[PDB]
Amino acid sequence: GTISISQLNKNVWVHTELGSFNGEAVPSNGLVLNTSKGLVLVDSSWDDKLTKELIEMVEKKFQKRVTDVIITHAHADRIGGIKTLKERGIKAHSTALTAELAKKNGYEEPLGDLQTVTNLKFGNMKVETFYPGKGHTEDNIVVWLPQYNILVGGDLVKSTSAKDLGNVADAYVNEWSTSIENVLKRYRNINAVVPGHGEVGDKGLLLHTLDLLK
Ligand SMILES: [Zn+2]
Ligand SMILES: [Zn+2]
Repeated sequence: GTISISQLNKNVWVHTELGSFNGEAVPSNGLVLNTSKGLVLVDSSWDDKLTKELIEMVEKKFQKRVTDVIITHAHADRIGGIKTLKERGIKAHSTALTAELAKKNGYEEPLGDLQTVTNLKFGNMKVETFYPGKGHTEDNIVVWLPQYNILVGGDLVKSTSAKDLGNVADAYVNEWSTSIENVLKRYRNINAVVPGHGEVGDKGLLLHTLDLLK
């Protein structure tokens, strides 16, 4: 199952793609929001091929168009499919910083429309985007669904099983703890936390990430 979707509730699913790296499958997660006005994804996938497959899958499943994607940072698991999005008229939301870094990391440019705290609404689906500070990357954001207390952590947030922070060349490891604390402060009662990779959990993922960073 290279692309899978898993349900959190009626209109919120996790999408998960196995990228192929050195003969290893590597999952990446994002979210699929089924809204009265189309499907909204949080994050694309590793590359255009997978992004196209993801879009195909979700569109067929829900019989709805993907209209918007929120890009959580300017790396491949997240923004790999930006060309696919642009060539489909799928709006690719991001902070200005993510757009700037995208333009630098060799990618087409997302919208740069998100601020530190931004509210979006897609049909009846409310979405908050939050830049908690630097961590995994300078630009990493998280996404929250206030109606459902579901948090999409991206690569800022590690799964329970993770013992390793990943590539930290471009990480702000010291600042990452504070950014996670900012997320823990902001989001008090959380029903689900989606890590960038790995199993969905709850607030314990945030605490576990903090623990890794200690
Ligand atoms: Zn990354
Ligand atoms: Zn990642």
